[PDB]
Amino acid sequence: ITVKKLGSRIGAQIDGVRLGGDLDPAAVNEIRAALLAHKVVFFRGQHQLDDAEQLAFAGLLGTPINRWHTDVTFAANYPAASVLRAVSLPSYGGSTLWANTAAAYAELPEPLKCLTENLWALHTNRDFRTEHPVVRVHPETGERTLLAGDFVRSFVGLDSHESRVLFEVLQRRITMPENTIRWNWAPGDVAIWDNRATQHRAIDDYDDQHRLMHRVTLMGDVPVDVYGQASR
Amino acid sequence: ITVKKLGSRIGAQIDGVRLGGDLDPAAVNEIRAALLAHKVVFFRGQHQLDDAEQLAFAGLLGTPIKANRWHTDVTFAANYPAASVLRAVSLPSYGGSTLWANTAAAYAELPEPLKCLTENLWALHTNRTEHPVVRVHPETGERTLLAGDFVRSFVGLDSHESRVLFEVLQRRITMPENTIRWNWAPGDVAIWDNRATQHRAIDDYDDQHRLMHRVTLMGDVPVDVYGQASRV
Amino acid sequence: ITVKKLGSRIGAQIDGVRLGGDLDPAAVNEIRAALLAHKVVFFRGQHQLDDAEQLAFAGLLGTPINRWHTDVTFAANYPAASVLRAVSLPSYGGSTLWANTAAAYAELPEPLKCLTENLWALHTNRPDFRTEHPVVRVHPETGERTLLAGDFVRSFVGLDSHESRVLFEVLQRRITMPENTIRWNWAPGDVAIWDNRATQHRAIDDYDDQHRLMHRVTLMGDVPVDVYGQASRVISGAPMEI
Amino acid sequence: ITVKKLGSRIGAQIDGVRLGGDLDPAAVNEIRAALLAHKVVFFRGQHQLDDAEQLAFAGLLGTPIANRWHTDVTFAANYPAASVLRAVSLPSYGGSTLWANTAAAYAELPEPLKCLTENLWALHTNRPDFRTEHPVVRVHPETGERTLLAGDFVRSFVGLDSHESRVLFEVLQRRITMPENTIRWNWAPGDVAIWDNRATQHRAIDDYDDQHRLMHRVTLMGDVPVDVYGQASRVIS
Ligand SMILES: O=C(O)CNC(=O)C(=O)O
Ligand SMILES: O=C(O)CNC(=O)C(=O)O
Ligand SMILES: O=C(O)CNC(=O)C(=O)O
Ligand SMILES: O=C(O)CNC(=O)C(=O)O
Ligand code: NI
Ligand code: NI
Ligand code: NI
Ligand code: NI
Repeated sequence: ITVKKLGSRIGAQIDGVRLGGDLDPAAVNEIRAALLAHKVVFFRGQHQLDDAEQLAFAGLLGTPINRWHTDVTFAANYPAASVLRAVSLPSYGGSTLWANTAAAYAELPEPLKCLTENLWALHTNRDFRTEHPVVRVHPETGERTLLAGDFVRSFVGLDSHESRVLFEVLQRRITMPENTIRWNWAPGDVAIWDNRATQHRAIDDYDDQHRLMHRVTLMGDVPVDVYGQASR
Repeated sequence: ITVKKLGSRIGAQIDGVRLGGDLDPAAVNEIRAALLAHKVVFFRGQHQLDDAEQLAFAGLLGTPIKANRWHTDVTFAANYPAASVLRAVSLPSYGGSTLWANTAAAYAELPEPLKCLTENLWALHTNRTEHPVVRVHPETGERTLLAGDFVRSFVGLDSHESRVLFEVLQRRITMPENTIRWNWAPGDVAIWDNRATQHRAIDDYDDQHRLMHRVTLMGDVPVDVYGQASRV
Repeated sequence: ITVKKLGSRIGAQIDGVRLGGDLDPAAVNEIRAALLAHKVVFFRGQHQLDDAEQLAFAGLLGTPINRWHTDVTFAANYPAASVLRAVSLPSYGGSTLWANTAAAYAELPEPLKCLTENLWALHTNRPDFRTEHPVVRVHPETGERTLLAGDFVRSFVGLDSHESRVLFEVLQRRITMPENTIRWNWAPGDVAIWDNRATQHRAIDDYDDQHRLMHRVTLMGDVPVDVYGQASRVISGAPMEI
Repeated sequence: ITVKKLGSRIGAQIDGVRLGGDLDPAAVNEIRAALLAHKVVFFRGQHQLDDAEQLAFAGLLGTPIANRWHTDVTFAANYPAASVLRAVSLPSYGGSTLWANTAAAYAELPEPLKCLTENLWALHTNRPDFRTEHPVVRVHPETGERTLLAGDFVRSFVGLDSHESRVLFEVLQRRITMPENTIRWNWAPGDVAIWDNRATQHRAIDDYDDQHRLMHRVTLMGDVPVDVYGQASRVIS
């Protein structure tokens, strides 16, 4: 099971793997290890995956159930990761972006660290309304990762202007091209992204063409800040 | 001799042509027509090209005259170049992709208030030349935005206003739906209409050396909607 | 009769005028003249002026009905002017700010004029008033073009949240710039009258939790029109009456 | 000596004292106690002040050495502590001056913004090429209060890029210069303002057209700022 690097801070393709229920435990752990490090991983030539087969593979990794976002952060226990498969693609366009929120935190100056560490945001669908920290400690890897995205409505104890301004400041660093991967989809492609340490965005640049994408989301946990305080 | 669409607002790939001086006038008309329409065009497997053959080809288009920040080339100069012919000589093992943006579509998709603004707005480009923010393209006749990283300020506006407005325009230009991100492979050639485009390198390949052979053409002096030339 | 200027772009004090309901017609014109030119005018030592007398005086100018704002712009026919009298003031602080929106427009770069002339804003209270106003309205009397924004603004039509707030703050910065504002320190028995169709105003909460009371009388206004001559659109709620 | 308050966060007027070099220690201690507390203090009815008499009174406070919000000469490391400004020739109208309380500004920062500012450093320049790196928060030598340090001289913040510098700068300046945290003095003849430059910003207002305006100032010697952790400012040039 080889793992080719795609970008400096994010992205890695994986070859010599046939996804499915019949997978070797050691093979699954290497995928899990590659996922945590590279934040998003890709598998090409997976034309054997139907809905039932993709569900089986997701069962090994975890537990099954446009604008820059982390999936369903308005919820308290937002999902850990997702497995997305291309089934029907447009003849042009329809790529997807991913950002590394772990490297986003790491490359902050110390003042912006002090800021984000003690800053809390209100995530909502704009009626679920969760209060998340802007920096969560990743339970598995132990990395500190920024938590924001389009669901963010405001920051706690902070006015509209300051919330809006700081939000875009943080988003500017997260989405900065050097910290992102843009995947050109093809038939039989499968993406897996760690939702605890990523942000993603669909690109609506295929006009009025159809584009079906069968996703399988895994079960998530409640974030905690550097001090160890849960969301509310 | 076909040309296929890559994105809704930008990007095309021209397959079925060997780039060189031998190409007939009809072939150049296909390339030019695609280039003006699609703003950036790409060729695949141009292994025959070197420096001499590429320079000979570039001469058919016009007269041959870090970059990790959204820019139009040499806009600090008055008669900045029309288009460029960039070729992959040697690439990194991973990353080293390039972004493109359609500044013609950007203008066309402006609300009328912002059209009012940009048509009448002027920017100071430097590393000192006053360009208009909207210029009329001398072939297609399309109004296209002219900004980028070389802009220090806007004429009539102060530091705050200049920046705040500058961000607003660049947010629309560099919007992902208005961009193509090329993954360079050996023997790839990209040609972009520097008049009607904006581009950006991505330093997502650590300390790996990336050599790119560019041939930039002769360009004309901008004029705004009123036909006013760029002062110096 | 005397009209002392306070600032370059806004503000004027008017002495030798006892405000009342039996004021001379020519004296009302002198006041109205200054109010149009100086946008806000001030009167001192008006101890006799009670509530009953204030309403009578207000009836001469027109028809009787904290963050930078123009009063009740969530409504379509928002007031033309107001008459604020000081009845109870704190021991310190509690001043009020005014901004000249006619001069604000006048001193826009041509690009920002181009923008604002064609720009429209949604004003709302959150009762459920929602009104689309032109950002630049033509003043009926003076014929001057004046910026119409303020706290009641919610979004600009056609633009997204980021652009709206960005451009909103750019305009508000020019409107509320110190060189374009007056700051009145209230003394007992003072009166302020402002042209609401060519001003924004702001209370300053810099007197802690203290008592501050001032009775107001608001004059009925008209529905704004842009430079093209297009009336403001009403989404929800009715116009103001009486 | 009576000392009336002007605003809740800033400003105070002091009556019952004629400014001069022959003031009793007790009197000057009250004037300073007022200055420290209220940031800026005003002395009306001082039509008798000569330049020499102004310099005399200034010598009791310390050692004798523009239409944008600034702290005087923050491009220098040991920038002035306070100044005593006097009106000599005023316009027919306008010409007021603004003052902000940068001590109260810091205090009212949410916990996140304290984190930011406490660890943030700025480059102050004169655009002579005095270039200094100050902390965005300094501990005041006398009061012990933490005050925001910025103004027009700030070229950028250390660690942050151009966009982030400007954005965050403007966020701070908005909080500092918020009307609730400001005092706007209407200059009358024979008025004297005294502001604590270590705990304030100020701004001239060009709202007197092109009229003649003359102001005579006596600035006092100040110390080098030190952040919460206790690190002095660095002279780059
Ligand atoms: O790739 C895409 O189209 C984006 N997918 C998602 O946002 C998602 O699965 O939540
Ligand atoms: O392709 C790249 O890396 C960017 N090229 C340029 O900015 C250029 O040729 O001017
Ligand atoms: O003067 C003040 O304190 C503010 N008054 C108003 O906003 C008003 O009357 O609408
Ligand atoms: O009083 C003014 O207009 C401004 N004064 C100063 O900026 C100063 O004394 O440093
Ligand atoms: Ni998603
Ligand atoms: Ni370039
Ligand atoms: Ni009001
Ligand atoms: Ni000064």
